Amino acid sequence: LRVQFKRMKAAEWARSDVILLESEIGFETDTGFARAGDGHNRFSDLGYISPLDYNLLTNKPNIDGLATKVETAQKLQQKADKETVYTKAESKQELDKKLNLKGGVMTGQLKFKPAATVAYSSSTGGAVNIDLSSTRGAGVVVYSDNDTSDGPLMSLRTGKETFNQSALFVDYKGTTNAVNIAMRQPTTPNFSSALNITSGNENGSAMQLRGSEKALGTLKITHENPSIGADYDKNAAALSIDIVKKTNGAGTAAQGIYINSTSGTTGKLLRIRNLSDDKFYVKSDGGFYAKETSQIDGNLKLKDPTANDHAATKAYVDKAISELKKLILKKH
Amino acid sequence: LRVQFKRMKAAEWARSDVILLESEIGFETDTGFARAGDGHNRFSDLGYISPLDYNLLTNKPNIDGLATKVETAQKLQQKADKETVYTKAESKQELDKKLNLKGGVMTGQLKFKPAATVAYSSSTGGAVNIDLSSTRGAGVVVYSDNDTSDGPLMSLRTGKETFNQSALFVDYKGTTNAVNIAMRQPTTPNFSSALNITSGNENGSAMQLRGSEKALGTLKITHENPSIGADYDKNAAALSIDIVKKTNGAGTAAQGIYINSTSGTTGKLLRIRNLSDDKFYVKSDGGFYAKETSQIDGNLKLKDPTANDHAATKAYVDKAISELKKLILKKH
Amino acid sequence: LRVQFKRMKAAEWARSDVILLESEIGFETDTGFARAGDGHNRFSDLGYISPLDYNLLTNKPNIDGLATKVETAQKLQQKADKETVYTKAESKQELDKKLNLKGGVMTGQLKFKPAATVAYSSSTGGAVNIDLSSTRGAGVVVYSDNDTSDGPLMSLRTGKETFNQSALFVDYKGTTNAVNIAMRQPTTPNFSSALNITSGNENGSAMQLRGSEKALGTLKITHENPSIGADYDKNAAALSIDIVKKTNGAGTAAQGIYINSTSGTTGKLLRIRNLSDDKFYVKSDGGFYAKETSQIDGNLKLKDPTANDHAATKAYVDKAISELKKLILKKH
Ligand SMILES: O=C1O[C@H]([C@@H](O)CO)C(O)=C1O
Ligand SMILES: O=C1O[C@H]([C@@H](O)CO)C(O)=C1O
Ligand SMILES: O=C1O[C@H]([C@@H](O)CO)C(O)=C1O
Ligand SMILES: O=C1O[C@H]([C@@H](O)CO)C(O)=C1O
Ligand SMILES: O=C1O[C@H]([C@@H](O)CO)C(O)=C1O
Ligand SMILES: O=C1O[C@H]([C@@H](O)CO)C(O)=C1O
Ligand SMILES: O=C1O[C@H]([C@@H](O)CO)C(O)=C1O
Ligand SMILES: O=C1O[C@H]([C@@H](O)CO)C(O)=C1O
Ligand SMILES: O=C1O[C@H]([C@@H](O)CO)C(O)=C1O
Repeated sequence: LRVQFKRMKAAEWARSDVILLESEIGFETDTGFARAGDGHNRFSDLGYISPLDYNLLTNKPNIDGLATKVETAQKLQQKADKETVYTKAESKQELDKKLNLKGGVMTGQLKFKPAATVAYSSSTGGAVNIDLSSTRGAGVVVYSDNDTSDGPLMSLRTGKETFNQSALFVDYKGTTNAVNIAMRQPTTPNFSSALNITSGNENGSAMQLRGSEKALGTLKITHENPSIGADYDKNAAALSIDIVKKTNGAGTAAQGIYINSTSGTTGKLLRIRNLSDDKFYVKSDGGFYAKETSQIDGNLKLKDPTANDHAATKAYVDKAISELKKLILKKH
Repeated sequence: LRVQFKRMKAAEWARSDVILLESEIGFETDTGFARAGDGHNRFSDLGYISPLDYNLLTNKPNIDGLATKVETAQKLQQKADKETVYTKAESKQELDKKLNLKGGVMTGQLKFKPAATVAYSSSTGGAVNIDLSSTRGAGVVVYSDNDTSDGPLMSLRTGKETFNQSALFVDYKGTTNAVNIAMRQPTTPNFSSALNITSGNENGSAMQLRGSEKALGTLKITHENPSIGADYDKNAAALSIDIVKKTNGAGTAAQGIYINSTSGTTGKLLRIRNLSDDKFYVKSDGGFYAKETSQIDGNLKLKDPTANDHAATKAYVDKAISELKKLILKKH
Repeated sequence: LRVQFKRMKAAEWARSDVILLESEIGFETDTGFARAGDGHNRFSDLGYISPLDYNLLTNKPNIDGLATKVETAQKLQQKADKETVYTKAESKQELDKKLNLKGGVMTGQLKFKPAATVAYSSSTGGAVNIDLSSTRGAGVVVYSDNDTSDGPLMSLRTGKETFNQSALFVDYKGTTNAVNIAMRQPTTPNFSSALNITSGNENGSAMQLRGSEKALGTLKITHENPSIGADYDKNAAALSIDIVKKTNGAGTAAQGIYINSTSGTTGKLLRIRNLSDDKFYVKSDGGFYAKETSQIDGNLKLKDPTANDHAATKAYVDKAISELKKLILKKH
């Protein structure tokens, strides 16, 4: 028996008063689908003759192992965005412009403008502190081999007249010179000095100098003749003094050299030697001595003779004479 | 023919001894599903009258293009986590606190504590090396316009008596002064000096000074009168010396000024002029000269006369007399 | 009626000339599937007796909420890769090696090699600028408590003879000494000085010094005896001069001390005192005075007497005599 089932197009079914008997098959001609009547329900309400429940499907895809927008969105949210952040490269890029503690080269300038915790007294302060007590090198090497410059190598300046610290303080202990300035015979000489001092302060010596030499001078000066011409330097001196007036001045009465022992001293106050042998000096009591014949354009006020090698005085002479003339005058 | 098929609830089927003939339809009344008998298999083992194989489904979703947890987990694992890493901002945030080689402003302090490779002799060492041979600016500018300070602008100090380098070494070549200290007439003057030196070392001159001037003094001093009062500075001197004792001392015998030519010299050893004209001097042989009448509170030991303008000596006089008295005595 | 349907294996169906009548069921015996004839289409072209359209499935999975490779790939592309970027740690790791503006410790060296915008005149230049006008601390503290060192604490050097700036310039205003060097009595003394100057320049005083003291010397020297032995320092001097020759020299003619008032001065040019009381001096007109008896190994050229306390001259004496002898000669 070739059995054929009630049938019409889906849309036609979709509007049939036709109640399929229970378990009677009806057929959707334009789709080929079928449905079994429940004895009591319009065709468009019967379900299919076979399941359509995803659960019952063979060859299910693993949907479970697939990532979900949300899951993937949170997992992304923990991770940093390309620009919010610097490539290892831009990091170096910037880093290499910064000086390191271990050392570097400043092509630019290093201004310092200190806040001053305590300003740290005595050698654990100063904007630059340099402790070399465990190192064999220099503290601050500053040099130039330029031909001309517009400024000096180191300059110190204080602008307020109340300022009360030194510009340079040198507290030195060691076996060589505390401070050494050496100028080298130029090919080109100059008219300036190695150390030049200028003080406007009428209330304080431009340079003050104290020492406690056993066998040496507090200030020692040596003039080397710059040439081999013994007669070359006829005009150099070991020490030159000029007492002078204020530009636009009446004059000056300031003294030349002024020596003194406030404390008192047995030494020669002025001792002058040549070829390491005394030639003139002033004894501490103010007597003077000279190896060689002298001259006074002028007169010598002095005490009458007593010794034979004492100079005569008009008085002594006259009196010697006055005596002879008179004593002679057995011519009574 | 309205055909209806064997039928009972699924659960009822699920336990029927009823073997459906091959290709005979049976019907699950509570689900509407059907199944075809294979002539030999309990109903609950027949499959459906139509496929449920995901593969055969129309409107398949692209499951293939969906990301998978694993895939998405590895791809995430290559990407960096928000905090493990610094925002471009925190990067600057930190970076801007670091001094750069091109220059910056140190609001804080810069201690140096050197390790010392070699400690680098002669001008490619020192913790601070400053080469300005190609620049027209200063080396180290240090100034203050504060009114008071607790420390100096630069200080150098060495604490060990064996220390064997200078505190400041100045090797200078150029056309101006190697070192220049200038003090400016204060509104407020002080009692200190421009350059003050103090040495405790009894074995070395506090300041030693050598030069080879052709036509100039090794040490040159000029005293300017600070006022226009010619009689103002009655008490200044070009150079003042005080020879003095140790606080708590017997005395001192240390000399005042001590001059010498160890090598020997034809020059005036002491030459004193006024208005650029000789007034007193000591000849290199130790003869002295004076333009103006002099005085000795005291006596003058000297050699008998020879010239007419030589001073007389008690002896010479007496003998001249002794002669006349005697020669007169044609009074036989 | 047990109805059974046309049937053969799928593969057998798959090649049947058998046209199923419309809505007549045929059965795939090896699969259990069925199909309804459309009256006109070979069996292998009929579809199933029930849908296989993913859309119509109950228990649909949310495919919509699943992430897609592309979506997930772009969202990943915005996020940075682990190594392209530095962990907050490596960031510090590097950062901590860089000196900060607020302060740090340079274990290494800081060379400076300046480019020079303008080289900045007068106190807003120098590779190191240090302004302490608002701080109470030091400018540049450099010290060492090492025993020996190979270099100094600060050194300045200029290599070109045309160089035209100072090495150290000190423009000072304040109430204490501009520059202070102090050496402390060593346990170990040395033979060097506190300040040593050496100039090769025959065209410029090694040290030049100017000041305008009202009541003080431009250069003040004090020699303290280092011991309490009054007779200890028999050989120290306040100032020692040596005029000397060029190593390999004929001699020198350079003078010892050279004093002058170019401007002219009423002061004593040379005044020597002991226990703060004049003992010898040279009057500005070049007359000299001495408190104590003197001596000249030699002769004294001088002007005839006028006063009684003037020294006699051979001439004066002789003439006094020549007169008496002659005047006596009432012996006619
Ligand atoms: O007497 C001198 O002292 C210095 C130097 O030797 C001292 O460290 C020098 O060059 C002289 O001629
Ligand atoms: O005076 C100079 O210094 C160097 C060299 O002589 C250093 O001793 C040089 O070339 C000069 O002209
Ligand atoms: O002998 C010298 O003459 C000049 C100067 O005194 C001219 O007044 C000078 O510097 C000398 O050493
Ligand atoms: O003679 C002097 O030398 C200095 C300065 O001119 C030198 O560079 C100065 O101020 C003087 O009065
Ligand atoms: O002595 C001073 O320095 C400046 C100015 O005079 C600089 O020449 C100033 O105001 C002072 O009181
Ligand atoms: O003429 C002076 O008197 C004092 C001092 O010598 C007092 O002993 C001094 O410094 C002068 O220059
Ligand atoms: O007269 C002196 O000057 C210095 C110091 O007191 C000046 O700031 C010092 O130590 C002396 O003995
Ligand atoms: O000369 C020295 O300096 C210190 C201490 O005396 C400082 O006043 C020390 O231990 C020395 O040997
Ligand atoms: O009295 C002294 O003798 C030596 C020296 O003049 C030897 O020529 C010296 O330095 C002194 O102060």
